[PDB]
Amino acid sequence: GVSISAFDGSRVRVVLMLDVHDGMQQEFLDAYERIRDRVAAVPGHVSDQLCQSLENPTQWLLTSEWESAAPFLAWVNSDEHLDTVEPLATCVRDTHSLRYSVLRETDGGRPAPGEPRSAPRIGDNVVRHALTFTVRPGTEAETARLLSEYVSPDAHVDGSTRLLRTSLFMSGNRIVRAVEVRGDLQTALRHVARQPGVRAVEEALNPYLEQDRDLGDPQSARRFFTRAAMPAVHHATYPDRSGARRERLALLYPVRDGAGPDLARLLARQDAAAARNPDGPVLAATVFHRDDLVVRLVDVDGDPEDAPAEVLGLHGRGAADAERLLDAAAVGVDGSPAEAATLSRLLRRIRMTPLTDRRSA
Amino acid sequence: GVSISAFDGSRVRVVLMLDVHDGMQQEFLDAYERIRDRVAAVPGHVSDQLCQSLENPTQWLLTSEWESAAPFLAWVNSDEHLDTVEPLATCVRDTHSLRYSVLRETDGGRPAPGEPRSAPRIGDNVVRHALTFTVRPGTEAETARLLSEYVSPDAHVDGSTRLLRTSLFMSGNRIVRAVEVRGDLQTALRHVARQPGVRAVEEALNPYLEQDRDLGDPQSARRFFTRAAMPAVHHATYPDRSGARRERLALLYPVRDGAGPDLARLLARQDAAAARNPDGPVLAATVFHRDDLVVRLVDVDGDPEDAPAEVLGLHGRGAADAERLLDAAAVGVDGSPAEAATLSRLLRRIRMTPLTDRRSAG
Repeated sequence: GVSISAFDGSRVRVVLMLDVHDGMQQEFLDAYERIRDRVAAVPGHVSDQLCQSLENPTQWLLTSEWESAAPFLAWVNSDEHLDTVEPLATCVRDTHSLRYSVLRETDGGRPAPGEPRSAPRIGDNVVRHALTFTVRPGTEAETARLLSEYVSPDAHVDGSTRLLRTSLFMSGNRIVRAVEVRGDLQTALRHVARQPGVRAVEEALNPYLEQDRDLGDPQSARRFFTRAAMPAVHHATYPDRSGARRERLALLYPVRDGAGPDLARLLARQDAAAARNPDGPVLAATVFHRDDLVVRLVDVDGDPEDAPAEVLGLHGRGAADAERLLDAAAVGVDGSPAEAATLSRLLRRIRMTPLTDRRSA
Repeated sequence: GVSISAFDGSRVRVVLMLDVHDGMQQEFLDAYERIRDRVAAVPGHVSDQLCQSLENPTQWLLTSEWESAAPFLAWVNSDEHLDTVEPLATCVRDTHSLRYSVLRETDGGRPAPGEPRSAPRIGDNVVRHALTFTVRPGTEAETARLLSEYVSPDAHVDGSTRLLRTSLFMSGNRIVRAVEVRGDLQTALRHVARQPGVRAVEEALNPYLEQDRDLGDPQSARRFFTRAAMPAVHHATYPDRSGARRERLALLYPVRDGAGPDLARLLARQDAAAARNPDGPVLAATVFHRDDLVVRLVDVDGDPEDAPAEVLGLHGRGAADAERLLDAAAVGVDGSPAEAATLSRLLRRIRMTPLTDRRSAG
């Protein structure tokens, strides 16, 4: 079962809902008219439509079409996007961007020629997201304690939204946070960030962050989160097992420069190949990706080290296909990639240090 | 100062967020493949896109382009909309529809050739919506008491949505309920409906409703509100007037059976043209229109009966442009239009009986 895939090749429809400040509708349109060109020239943009609500003049929609998820995902979290859309900050109060894959189309009163005949991804109401950031050389142990010992927020956001799990990891000065949320991601994260237990930990970390932010200014906050976002590009669920040990691991891949998007595509293909013909202790696998940052979050039955290739997603030809995309000798792993002892040592070095795994209903 | 206008003739982009039941995605796609034609064969329907979320398999998008607002409103509010989408409640847990008028388009890497050069509507993050329904002849006075003395609900829904004003009115056996909401109308109405105070009054209404409602069935209720819906097709804000008296009135226009769409577009042009060369005691006017039911909700500085033409939106030639459109005979209004004595007596006859006007802390 693959429930999330950003590699199916489907065309992408993005719904960006904007909330304009009371009375600044003329300034918003003026500011869009100045930045439209830059947005349209983004590699992968096909079409756009700026619309105002017939029910509320503060409600605006920017719907866009992209060739595939990859061009959009590369620009949405880009610093070029942030600089392109910064003169809307005077006139825009909030934004909500939903992203979808096109399955069916009707044009000319008739299904469109080229309409996909793809099948729906089956699944439950869960959204997965990852955050990654760096802390100052010399602050690693302090940051690890802070995040391992925070007061968990109330998972209850609403009838619609609930936090289901938050898993934190560390490798060197890099922290990765992954969450499972029922319902809307933005609503959940905003409820979580307003809780005293979490806002305290955030105020204690700011002094350690390699990039400095002011949770005070929504603009320094949005830029950190745009720069920290690690979208889930693949989720595959596997048949359950009857083992007495269960373990969640985070695997940070030593990627060569420019190879991150390609490692993520290899890892996604491998994970979907395992789902079609299951073999191994993996119970679920999520690929999180931002540039040359590739993380695989794996739930495993039994000892992960009894089955390195299947946990690493480098079963069969993957290990060979990954040698070209990975710098294993930068983390000290020499040896032919398919060999059993090489994959066992790669699992040990790329496994992130678990900090806290908090499960909520 | 016109904040809502459904008659600017712009085309409509509709986003319909669907939340599918967990695991029922294949059945949902198959349910849609067996209803897609009907949607295409709607007049005014131009294009459509069915999309599944990259972040959640149970989140889906139906986005469509419509010729203008009129054909869309005619359809979403219709009974055959509800019947066309009937066999999907088995795989759909919830929907949320948002309607926008398109203002700028980019096709190619180019600003679209036929893109609107229209300027934006200016306003203050308020949604306005009305509902109309009728009670069985003999239940009018019993209904008025209930609707006037019910217990108001928490105007607070969440930190982004709040109920601002609820105003109820009766005329004959017709009730009109208008609301002003900050933020999201669907969330606001669902919060209010779930409140104890208003469920109690709603249960004690159903023995009087000419129309059958079983809010016990989520469908029978959706039916009722779809049928009762009276959308705000126009809203204008006028400069504030010093004034020690401020009054809110609902004008229920007597329309010639044939058509009242044109009466709404007339009261709308006149409201928008008074919104530009404001000269009278009106501070704001919202036009509500379902079919031949036309209601103007007016905020007046001072005595409404001292400037009845401007309160009726029949200043200048409107009253004569409306003569053909109105049945002032059936209400007891004989006279020359464009004339005070008749306009004054029309205001007195079409003005609905105010039952309650609950202004919220917001």
